[PDB]
Amino acid sequence: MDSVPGSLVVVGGTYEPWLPVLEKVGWRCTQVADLRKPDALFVETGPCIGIVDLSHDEFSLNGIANLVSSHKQVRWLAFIREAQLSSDTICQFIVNFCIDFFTAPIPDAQLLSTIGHQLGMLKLEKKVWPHFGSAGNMGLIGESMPMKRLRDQIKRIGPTDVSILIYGESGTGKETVAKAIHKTSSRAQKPFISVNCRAMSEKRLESELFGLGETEEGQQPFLLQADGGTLLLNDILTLPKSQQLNLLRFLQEGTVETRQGVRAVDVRILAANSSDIEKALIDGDFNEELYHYINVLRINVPSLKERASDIVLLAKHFLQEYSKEYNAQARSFSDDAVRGLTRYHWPGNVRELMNQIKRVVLMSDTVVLDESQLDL
Amino acid sequence: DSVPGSLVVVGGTYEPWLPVLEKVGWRCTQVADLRKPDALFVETGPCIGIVDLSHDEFSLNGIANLVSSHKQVRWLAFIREAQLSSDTICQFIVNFCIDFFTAPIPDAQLLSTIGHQLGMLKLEKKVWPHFGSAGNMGLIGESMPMKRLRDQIKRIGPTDVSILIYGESGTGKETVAKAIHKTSSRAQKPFISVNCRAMSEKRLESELFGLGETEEGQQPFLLQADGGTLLLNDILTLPKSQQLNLLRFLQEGTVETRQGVRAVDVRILAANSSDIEKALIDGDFNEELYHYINVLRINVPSLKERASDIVLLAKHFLQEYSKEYNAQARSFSDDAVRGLTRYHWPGNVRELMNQIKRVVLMSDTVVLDESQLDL
Ligand SMILES: Nc1nc2c(ncn2[C@@H]2O[C@H](COP(=O)(O)OP(=O)(O)OP(=O)(O)O)[C@@H](O)[C@H]2O)c(=O)[nH]1
Ligand SMILES: Nc1nc2c(ncn2[C@@H]2O[C@H](COP(=O)(O)OP(=O)(O)OP(=O)(O)O)[C@@H](O)[C@H]2O)c(=O)[nH]1
Repeated sequence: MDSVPGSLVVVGGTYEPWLPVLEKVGWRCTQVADLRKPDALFVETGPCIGIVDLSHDEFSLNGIANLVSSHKQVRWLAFIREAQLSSDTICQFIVNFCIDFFTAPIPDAQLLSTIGHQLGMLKLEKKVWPHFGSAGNMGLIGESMPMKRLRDQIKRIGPTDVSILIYGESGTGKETVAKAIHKTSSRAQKPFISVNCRAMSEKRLESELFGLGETEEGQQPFLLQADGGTLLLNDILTLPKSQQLNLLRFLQEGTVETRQGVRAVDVRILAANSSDIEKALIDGDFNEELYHYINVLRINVPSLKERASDIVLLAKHFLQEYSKEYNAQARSFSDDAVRGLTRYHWPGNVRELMNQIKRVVLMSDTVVLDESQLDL
Repeated sequence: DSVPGSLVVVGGTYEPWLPVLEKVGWRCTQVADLRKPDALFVETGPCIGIVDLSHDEFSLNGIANLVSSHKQVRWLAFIREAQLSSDTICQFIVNFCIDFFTAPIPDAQLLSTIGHQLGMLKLEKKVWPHFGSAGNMGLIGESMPMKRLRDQIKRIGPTDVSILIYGESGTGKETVAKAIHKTSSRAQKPFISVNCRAMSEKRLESELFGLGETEEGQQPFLLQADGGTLLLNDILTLPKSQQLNLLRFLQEGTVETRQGVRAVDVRILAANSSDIEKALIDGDFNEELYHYINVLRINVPSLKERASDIVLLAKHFLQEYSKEYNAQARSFSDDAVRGLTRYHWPGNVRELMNQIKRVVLMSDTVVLDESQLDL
């Protein structure tokens, strides 16, 4: 009265031999013949077992590899059937995490042994899947097309727990993106701690990996508080060599120093950056070993220049937000302002946008804001 | 013949299942740090790896990183934990992890899961018993990041699937393309590099097969690469329309010929040097297309990283170029070597040949000094 689905892709539907030994033991085994079809089929079945009939048969090895990872990266669990082809390329093709294979004969009792191992995996996949989506909560800034690509990504790079380098132009949303992945992560209910490295002397930074005072003092390093959760370093290259070390050191031992004794913690480390990373690297101004520990995954937060259509939704949102907050009169932009609001280049991007609107709202006395009330 | 399978834990007291692997004759090696196994895993290449999380002593950031820190295919992942773990970070088995160890000791099932995976490690081990052995000249140089490159190339080469070749400018992407094509079962078959940067979209049109004012007798690169392997360097340079046709071909497996459309069989490699992520978000490169070629990736390290290769590379290029241009030069002074490595080398290995080519064509000595180089 309890089981899980496991489908297979093959031309010859006469390739029964392994279907009934799964059917009569209770499997929801589905079968696809095309290469177009099983792509559609898998996006819908979610977590399942997927057998690929290489055999002596068909399908482009590229197309299969594509399919295997397309977006079916784990809710797929790879399995492959073949006509005893232990020789050429085909064997190397099981680098594509195809965990196991089917010999030509039909080992009825032995078959379930290999396939069964994955059941615990498919069951916990169905268990960790209800994270799903949630409209990304308005996408925390705006939502168009580079933003949709961003939104989609944040969802898929969130859960991993690996370090991510969040880079983009200055004042784009990098920190808000950090929070966005921290709440998508499996450590969302746990603390989040942004840190502005730029505005800290090398001695101030010291007070972050061991703290300061000779006594408890109520100090406690930033790493101690971020336990379980996620710490963020904005402008990460700004760090002094002495501190980059400690960052790396911590990234290996998973330990901080406290006045109440050295204690180990567990903090997912994210880094923000806006300056030329390569130039700092090649010159030897930023530890490369540190860079690699942090560049495990990358996310690019697009400048407003890229999401031009987003400005108007952003401006309107900021107006509605600031006006209703400051008792202000303004309720909308004149068509003049809008058609002018996109023409602006916006160096500081979303930051420069909110700040300038904050100024305009706090000053402008009309209900409709015109282009002349804006930039000047 | 071998059986490499390592596991990382401080507390070696998680024996219970170790002798059941040890006494049947398996090479179980064990690391305590998280720093040590990073070094250990980047060099050991393909193996089986058990991670003893338990309730014990590793940062989930540190572990997830390690599990993903470029050990992406070279390492078939495994994890051990106490009966009552779960709930919180089951997500760590998004990193495939193949399977995991319950607290009890299923003696026969233990070997069942591991042995089946050992057999999988055994199939790499089938074309593997060369074991390191430096490599087939490495078609440019030889240090240790390079050995790792060969290690990859060796194991991802034969797989007839597409590879995305990324590295800095002038690193070896094309020479690597050729190198993986020479590992492929289509090595004796054509190889076709394509400089996409220096081709307008209309020249690109006449290749898939496109149009052009024809009236023609042309055979597209895909038509010529039939059976063999086609390479596109600087793939990001492609206009969407071409990205489409590339994608289109990557789905249909067909080209157009002047005498009517015929289908071919071409392994597609792509080289890249620009920030691929930024290009993706902005919408400058078709994402479904990206997935067809980013099925596997290979990273060619800049000279900056492999400094010890500079001296070995420089010597080879002097050696070849001098013998070609009747030149006098035979070696570099110690002055030159310790100065030749100090350079940052943006253009890397190509920039290395060119500057040396320049010096040879100029210098009249047999020994080149540091003052004869950069100047
Ligand atoms: N909830 C929370 N907000 C913070 C924290 N630290 C800074 N902030 C706020 O985060 C805001 C930044 O949001 P934005 O106005 O969108 O600027 P931004 O584009 O995200 O800035 P960048 O990430 O550098 O590109 C600032 O007003 C900060 O005051 C923090 O620790 N917790
Ligand atoms: N030794 C050798 N070199 C070749 C051959 N065919 C082409 N080459 C050159 O060797 C170069 C490849 O090595 P590199 O000098 O590192 O150039 P590259 O790194 O591939 O250039 P990028 O891909 O843009 O980074 C090509 O640019 C070719 O100009 C060959 O048959 N033998």
